[PDB]
Amino acid sequence: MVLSEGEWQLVLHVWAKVEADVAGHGQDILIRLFKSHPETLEKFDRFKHLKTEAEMKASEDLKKVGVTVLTALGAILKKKGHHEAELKPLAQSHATKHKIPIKYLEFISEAIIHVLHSRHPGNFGADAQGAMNKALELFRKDIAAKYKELGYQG
Ligand code: HEM
Repeated sequence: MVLSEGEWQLVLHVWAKVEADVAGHGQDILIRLFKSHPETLEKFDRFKHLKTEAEMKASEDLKKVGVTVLTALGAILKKKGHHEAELKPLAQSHATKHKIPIKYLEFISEAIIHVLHSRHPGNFGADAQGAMNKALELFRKDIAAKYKELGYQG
């Protein structure tokens, strides 16, 4: 697929607001994912044991990981579709080391869109959400094709 420049703009405009607080957004998103789809917490051997949301809010590890997840996503979105080189190492460790099915990437995409919608309603109207969804679908489709080359497709 291919986003228009206008769609990239809407995506990079709401992302410039996320970047004013990357650790807080990272926490919100991962907690939104784990509440919604608790099976995904099992993949994180680091803090599979956190039982409640208050425990999650207080885990410094969970917050570091969130910052690492968002910072890498943001670097991919800034490429505007030209992301081949940033995807490779990423598709390799998620497919061979962590074994993250494509479906979990769909779950975290839904968590990102939920948080942006709550935190940034003025910059995240319908067109901006549609553009973000497009940018994340593009990201999943390219990562899925890379999984397949790497022998995982999952
Ligand atoms: C927006 C999508 C995602 C991005 C850009 C992302 C990126 C990253 C990055 C950059 C790291 C650190 C280096 C590496 O291990 O590759 C990481 C580690 C990790 N990611 Fe992903 N990730 C994404 C989705 C997920 C999801 C959905 C899961 C699980 C349901 C997941 C599971 C993990 C795990 C288990 C680690 C290890 C964390 C730690 O213990 O160090 N990731 N991810």
